[PDB]
Amino acid sequence: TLGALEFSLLYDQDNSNLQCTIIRAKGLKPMDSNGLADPYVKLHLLPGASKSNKLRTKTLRNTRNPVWNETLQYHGITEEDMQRKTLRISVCDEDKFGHNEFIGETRFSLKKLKANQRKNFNICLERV
Ligand SMILES: [Ca+2]
Repeated sequence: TLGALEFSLLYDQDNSNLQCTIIRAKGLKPMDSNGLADPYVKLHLLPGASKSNKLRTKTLRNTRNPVWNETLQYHGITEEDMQRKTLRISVCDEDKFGHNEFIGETRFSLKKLKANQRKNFNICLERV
């Protein structure tokens, strides 16, 4: 009951590129009473040396059912990287100031993704 996240992934093998489209979320749980319903999505490629492995979509305002419809790309991703790394995706609420509140997450093991074949997801969020 934290909500669910819908997104599509595509490994463009020939351009060493992992295209992650974050589509929408449904019934995102409100947590903090002082907090805002201004959600965004945070992509983190693990294990990794930070910064360049960390991507973020825009931020929607006053919504529990956000629709980002935004493609975030990781360049320089090789087959060895698809074998090694895992993609952590987490949904955060941003507050009156600039502080973020963690709602939920999910992890996609990149091993499971086949090359050039798109793969659409719709999975419930978690706290791990
Ligand atoms: Ca808060």
